[PDB]
Amino acid sequence: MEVKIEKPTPEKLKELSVEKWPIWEKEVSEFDWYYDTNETCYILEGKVEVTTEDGKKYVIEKGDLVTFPKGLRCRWKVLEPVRKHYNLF
Repeated sequence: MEVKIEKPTPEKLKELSVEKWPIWEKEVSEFDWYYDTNETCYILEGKVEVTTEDGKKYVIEKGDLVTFPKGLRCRWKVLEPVRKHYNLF
């Protein structure tokens, strides 16, 4: 697995300028996640607790980007209004 948890700082965000990337708005719902491409997303406002079938867990809240491998299948669940940017290949 290649899932990393990091919160880009104003310095790193400059090059990671998510402002140019689309935006997603979501309420504290619950969604099933199935990967299909080396994608990258950045949190801008929200709380999500990810639990993979393999037995892993990715907690990303406010300004946090994580990587995922093609095929990754895990359940997503927002705790508070979620706003994140995208970066898919």
